Amino acid sequence: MNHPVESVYSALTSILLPYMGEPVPVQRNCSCCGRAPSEFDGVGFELVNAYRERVVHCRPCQTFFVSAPELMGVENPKKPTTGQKFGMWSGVGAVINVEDNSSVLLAPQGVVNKLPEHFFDHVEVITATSGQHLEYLFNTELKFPLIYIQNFGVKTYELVRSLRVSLSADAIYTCADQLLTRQNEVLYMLDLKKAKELHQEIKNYSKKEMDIFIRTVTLLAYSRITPEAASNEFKKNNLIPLLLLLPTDPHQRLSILHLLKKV
DNA sequence: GGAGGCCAAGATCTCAATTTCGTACAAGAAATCCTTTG
Ligand SMILES: [Zn+2]
Repeated sequence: MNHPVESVYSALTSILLPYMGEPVPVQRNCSCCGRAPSEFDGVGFELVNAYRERVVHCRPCQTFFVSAPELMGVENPKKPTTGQKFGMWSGVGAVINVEDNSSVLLAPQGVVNKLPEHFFDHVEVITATSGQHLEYLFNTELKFPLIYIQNFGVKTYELVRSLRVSLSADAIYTCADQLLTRQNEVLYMLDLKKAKELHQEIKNYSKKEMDIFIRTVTLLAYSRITPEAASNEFKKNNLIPLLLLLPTDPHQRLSILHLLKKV
């Protein structure tokens, strides 16, 4: 019940409620999310994947493998009878407001074209490419707690095991279909608050000074310029407060810079 | 007739550019020095 996949299912993937059929009583944990059957009420959906493996998917997890062409359009014309699947979308993200239980889908223009009219009635979709997810997140007033999926991808198991509720703008957890180990959440953690304050205070600096700051910090985070050189560049360009507002972590620096150069 | 395998197709996009070690030293003894000188 109170797990990350359940919220995204209720808010976003409940649109294909008609297109699964009834569950089946199961006696083994859902291989996709991995949690225990005790929170499935003893029911589950059996399935066999493209690799011929018997896998049990619970109610909110099985929705990532449902074929609903009459709702989700056709994903590949070579196979008309299998429409877009939530677990197979690559480049498509979403933002799910758990407390409101609503969802907004960030799909590129191609996917939006492939989606039928009936899809938009249940889920509001805004055309945005993979790089434009950050633009929507920055510009639009997010409502927390929320689940921000960045790349539905094709590795549905890793996607569901990477879902994490973003309790506030200080730490928005991106779910990019890559298994969110404790080693790599720095690459999937976005601090919209720090990026927002840095963007607010960057207005005081020239465009040339901006380019200089971004390039210097990027090179430093990639160890392509010595720290003394970067310090000289910051001091000569009066970029000290900007560095003071940057995280010490170089990967977070790169992430927030990537966000900055998108907005 | 079902059940393995081989292939094609699926959304657009991520940023960064590198150049050559260290310089000069030398103690009290069996030794062979020796063999003297002759
Ligand atoms: Zn599950």
